[PDB]
Amino acid sequence: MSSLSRELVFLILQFLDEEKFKETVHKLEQESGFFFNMKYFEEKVHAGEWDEVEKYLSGFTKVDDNRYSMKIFFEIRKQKYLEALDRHDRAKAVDILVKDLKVFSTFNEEAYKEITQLLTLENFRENEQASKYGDTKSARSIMLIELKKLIEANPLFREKLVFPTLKASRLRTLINQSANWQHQLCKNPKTLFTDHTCT
Amino acid sequence: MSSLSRELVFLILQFLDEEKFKETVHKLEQESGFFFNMKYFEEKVHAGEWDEVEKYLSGFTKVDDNRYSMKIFFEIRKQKYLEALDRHDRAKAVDILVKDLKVFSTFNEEAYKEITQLLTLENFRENEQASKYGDTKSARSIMLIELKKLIEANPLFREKLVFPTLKASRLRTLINQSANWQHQLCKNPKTLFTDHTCT
Amino acid sequence: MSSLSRELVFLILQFLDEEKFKETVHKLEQESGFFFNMKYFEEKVHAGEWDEVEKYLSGFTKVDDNRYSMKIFFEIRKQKYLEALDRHDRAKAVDILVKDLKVFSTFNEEAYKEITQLLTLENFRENEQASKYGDTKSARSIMLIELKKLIEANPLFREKLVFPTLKASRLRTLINQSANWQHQLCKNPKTLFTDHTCT
Amino acid sequence: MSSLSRELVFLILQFLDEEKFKETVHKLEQESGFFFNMKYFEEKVHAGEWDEVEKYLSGFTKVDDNRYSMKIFFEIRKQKYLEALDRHDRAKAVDILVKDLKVFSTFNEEAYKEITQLLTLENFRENEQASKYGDTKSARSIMLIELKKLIEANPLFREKLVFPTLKASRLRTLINQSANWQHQLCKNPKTLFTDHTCT
Ligand SMILES: [Zn+2]
Ligand SMILES: [Zn+2]
Ligand SMILES: [Zn+2]
Ligand SMILES: [Zn+2]
Repeated sequence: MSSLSRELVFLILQFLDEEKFKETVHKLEQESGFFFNMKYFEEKVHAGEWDEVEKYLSGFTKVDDNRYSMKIFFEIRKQKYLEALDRHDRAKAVDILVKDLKVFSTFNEEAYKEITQLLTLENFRENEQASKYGDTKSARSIMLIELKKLIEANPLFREKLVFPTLKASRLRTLINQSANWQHQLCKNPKTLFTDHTCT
Repeated sequence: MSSLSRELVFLILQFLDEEKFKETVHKLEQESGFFFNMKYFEEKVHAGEWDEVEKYLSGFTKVDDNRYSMKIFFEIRKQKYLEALDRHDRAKAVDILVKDLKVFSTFNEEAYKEITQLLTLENFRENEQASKYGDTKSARSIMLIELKKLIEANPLFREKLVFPTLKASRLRTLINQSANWQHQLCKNPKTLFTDHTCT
Repeated sequence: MSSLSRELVFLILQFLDEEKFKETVHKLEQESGFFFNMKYFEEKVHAGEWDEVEKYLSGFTKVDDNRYSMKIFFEIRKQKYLEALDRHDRAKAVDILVKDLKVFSTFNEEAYKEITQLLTLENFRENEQASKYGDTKSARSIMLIELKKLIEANPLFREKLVFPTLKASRLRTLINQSANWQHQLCKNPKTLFTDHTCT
Repeated sequence: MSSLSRELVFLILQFLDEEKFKETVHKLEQESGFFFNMKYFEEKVHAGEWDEVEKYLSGFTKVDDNRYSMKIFFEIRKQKYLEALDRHDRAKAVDILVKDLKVFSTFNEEAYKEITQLLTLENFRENEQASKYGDTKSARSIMLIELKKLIEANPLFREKLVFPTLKASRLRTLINQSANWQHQLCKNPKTLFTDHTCT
């Protein structure tokens, strides 16, 4: 992709936001990977929308890309696990443990064991290391603080956290400039689909 | 929204497709509601991606908007129900029946009863009216044929089924026209974010 | 089985009751089929122990033995079904409907349909015929009244509802009589396993 | 209970067996606790009827009565757990782990952890200590061999493993002796419920 084409994506991101095509905005952010929307990410973490959180992240990094990315996915999936335990859904917890968390076992065998053993407690706060889990809301906020620091320090997000400053409706402005150009060819002085003409 | 702004969405739809931002394309189709992609819809129906099918439809119509829309959602949810029965998941079938299909009971009480009673059969092909359900693949294709006819006849889709014919990369062309205009102001004759200048 | 052997079972039923071998009592009642314990049956119905209720009944009658027996099992399984609905366990309800209640469909097609359709209600008291279901406790008591009348009128229970009047510990008394007989052979005048002897 | 009354139970156990009241036999064995039927226990272990196995055992010992009893229940519940894993029912396995196996954690913390961690394997034979689990049939037979040795060495089963040798139908014989005694009072020389008389 050209630098031109990349900039055009940013102009479109701005346009879509101004037109309040909100889901389209975040899909384009994700598929192009040119811009990671922190506020959007924070929103989804607070709402516990873990599926969308990972889907969004997937446009920017894989779990094993580097150590920051690994800890990011580990923290998210671990919170997902603990929340399952908290609602007494041990069936879901084990599912999460095997499908989402097992990839981390290689990197730290004994931590995975420690986390596995939480399954068998009446309340996993009986483990002193997990006695710090307060409620869902507070534990998400605490974790989010850590997630932000990991993302901001993650080299794969290096130039993707600040939106280019531009004047409002920059795309619309360029379009109007093209219309003026189309007219600056016409003697004797419609649509965007085909050029404007005069006799 | 202006006719200008609407046309700009179409230019963006073309650009996104050319850049192979496929999910963004269909999200913009859905959120703007300006264009319904039949081929995309066919693909998702054949794949049995019922959640995405309804989500996509939701940008164009509600279940109770008119009779065509009602039959469209009824046919989709009924196929979803029958497929649940076919894999012997009666728990899921009842869920579908109560959550997705019950809204249709008012409009036809006895058909809903008929469909409900399929739950109790060893094989719902024991009902002669449903003896026509062959396998999943063939039943999806048959239904799709009907879905297309309902959509094409649905007044809410009237001008949304044919993409405007335009030359490739129309957005990119307008952008280049703006660049030429920015230069047609410069004595003595960079970026898209701010205007190009010469001394 | 002889009339002797049958009477011996009754003597054993009395002994087991006196020794408070309560589960053994009801197992012997069931396996021999000589006596149906109404009070025990009432207890299990009030407690909603449907599995044991049917197991106990199974020693005395099959579901299709006659019309009384059929209505007895129908009423029990229908209550089991309604209770599942009441606790919002539609998965269990459908299971009951297909496994336990379907055998009754042949005998009354439209009643089974009526009962099936209760699945789809938010509250099955929306059906006027089932608007009479109050709470679990009261509905069990009402049904029990009907179950008793069906059992008492059921020809297969004809001579099995009243325990033979006998003096307490009749078995123990006969045993002591045998011991006296064993001694009424001994010059010159231990265990039950072998005869008592004197030199 | 007298030694008389205890012997009478054995006479009844014999009678019930001779009359093929099989479930009553094992219920009386269990409730009286006077005799533990090894062959019956073997049968139920081979059939994997774990609920009935524990119910039967419950008449003779509690899990924490002594070390033999503890190992007996541990081995049974562990096999139940492994079988759940084998059929890929991790939901059931966790249930067993928390409800049935947790009581053993106090006595051996690290073995319980080891067993817990089997949940997360694709195949729990990946653990070298559990690489010995062959198939269900063979693992039940192996375990049964150990269960027998534990039961035979368990002081609570000391005099409960061998049935008293007696002649067939000993109860029936004593009954006939009582009938003869009832007649050895009659000038001038029916039922078991009341004494036999002549004018
Ligand atoms: Zn012009
Ligand atoms: Zn210039
Ligand atoms: Zn004597
Ligand atoms: Zn006599």
